[PDB]
Amino acid sequence: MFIEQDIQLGYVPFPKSRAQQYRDEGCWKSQTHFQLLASLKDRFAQRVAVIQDDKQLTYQQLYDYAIHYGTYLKQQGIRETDFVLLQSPNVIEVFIVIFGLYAIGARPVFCLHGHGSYEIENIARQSRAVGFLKLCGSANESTATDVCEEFSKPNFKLWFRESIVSRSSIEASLPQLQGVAPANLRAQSESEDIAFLQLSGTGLPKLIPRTHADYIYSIEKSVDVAGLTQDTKQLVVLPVMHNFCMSSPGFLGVFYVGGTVVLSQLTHPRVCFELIEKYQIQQVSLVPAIATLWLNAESLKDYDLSSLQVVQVGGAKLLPSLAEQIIDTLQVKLQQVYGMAEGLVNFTHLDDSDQITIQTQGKKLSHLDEIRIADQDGNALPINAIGHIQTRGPYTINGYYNLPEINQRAFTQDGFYKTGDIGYLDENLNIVVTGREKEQINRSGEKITPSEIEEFILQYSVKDVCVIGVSERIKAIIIPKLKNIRKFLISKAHFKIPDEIVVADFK
Ligand SMILES: Nc1ncnc2c1ncn2[C@@H]1O[C@H](COS(=O)(=O)NC(=O)c2ccccc2O)[C@@H](O)[C@H]1O
Repeated sequence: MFIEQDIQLGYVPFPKSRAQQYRDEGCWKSQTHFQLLASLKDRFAQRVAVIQDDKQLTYQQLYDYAIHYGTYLKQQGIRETDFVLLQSPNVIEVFIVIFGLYAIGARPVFCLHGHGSYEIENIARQSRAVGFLKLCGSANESTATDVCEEFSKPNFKLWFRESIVSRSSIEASLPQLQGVAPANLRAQSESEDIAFLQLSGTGLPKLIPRTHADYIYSIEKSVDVAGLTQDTKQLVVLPVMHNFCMSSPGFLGVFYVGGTVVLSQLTHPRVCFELIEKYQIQQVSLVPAIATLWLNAESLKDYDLSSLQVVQVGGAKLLPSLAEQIIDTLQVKLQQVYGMAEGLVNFTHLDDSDQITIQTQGKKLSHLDEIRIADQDGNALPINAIGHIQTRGPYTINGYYNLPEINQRAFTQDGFYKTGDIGYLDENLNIVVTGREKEQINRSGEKITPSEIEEFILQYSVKDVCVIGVSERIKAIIIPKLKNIRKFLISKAHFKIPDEIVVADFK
């Protein structure tokens, strides 16, 4: 509907032919995030959707509160297609604010709890957001206005600044709803319109526009490969604003099948063990550093963790020995997940042998996912060859939002997203992530982002550049189309200019 305006505002859409294929093969469906919630309330009304301390929401209550909060937002002047920044810890009112935004067609911009005002400020400008919503776990935290008082330049267009303090009951956390009669809220957005912006995972974060249809599709596929059912009890320890926690399979997957999410503000081992034993949790998603915390907690022996069935681990390199240790100590099926907020997610399978779950990051979600392992010159590589992992598919973005200069470098000519990861596809077509394309260079004690230097060098006539380190020292491989490179760089951080520099191939 609004795709005309969005394209003019920075959105890069799916190419018309690919979009039609994802329609006809039954990937993209016709439900927005909020219409999906309305149908979950239709099917699972009185089931508990979310639990946090002494607070809980059934699917019915979540729908009502969301409707009530959307009506509030509308009354305060928030409108459809507006971007609203959302920053929140792992608190239960976050689910009311997310679907409240979806109820009026507003678009969340999911900000990790922890991003300072320096990040919020750039995120707010790049997205042209009109609102900042900051959920706080306590009253001693910085409010939305507090963060905005730290901007380096005023942001007049960000006029909605509101903080929710999570309290001992939902009703007390949301007093602004008292003077509001719930509406009959009609959003005009279609499932192929932009639902939200995510942030990528170095420097200033880039905005990732995801549509309803493409995100709900990835969630449905993750629901299948994680094997979620309406009896699934999932512990949420990762930050709720993170793509992994949201959808892989995340809390939305649990909502999708009518299960129960159990929300912990804390990752501390004892707290999580207590919750697992108390609620008989069957699944949890972790990153390797949380798994290490857990496998080395002396509290381990002290709790009944027998209900545990499946542990997702993703987000960073998982050493096979630590994957092995997770299976043994916790006595679960390990499910490795190699995903990115930009799109593609890969899962190992529940019927995969332990060895597969120990050695690989599994298989793409969709049969329409395309994974290219590219050599240094862009050419596709065969099975068991390490190279640059690039991808394109029915839920993978085609451009970062309102970032045309970065987009020209982050996607191939034919539209493959360049993950920055290296690895290979093995005999079973399981992907194995071995490392990063450009690790940061450690020159005389300082850390430098190679892509940060390539970008400036691309503005020289530069046709291709790859910056790497030898000896600790910074070298710039150039493809045509030293003193002058550095001179030009000083023209625009001294400790980053190359120490040596022009070949034809190997980028
Ligand atoms: N199993 C893994 N083994 C090694 N490395 C991994 C990795 N999983 C991510 N990475 C690295 O993390 C980048 C993405 O970062 S992310 O936007 O935060 N999204 C996530 O981590 C994420 C994780 C699970 C599901 C959805 C997600 O979105 C990737 O490019 C790669 O470099």
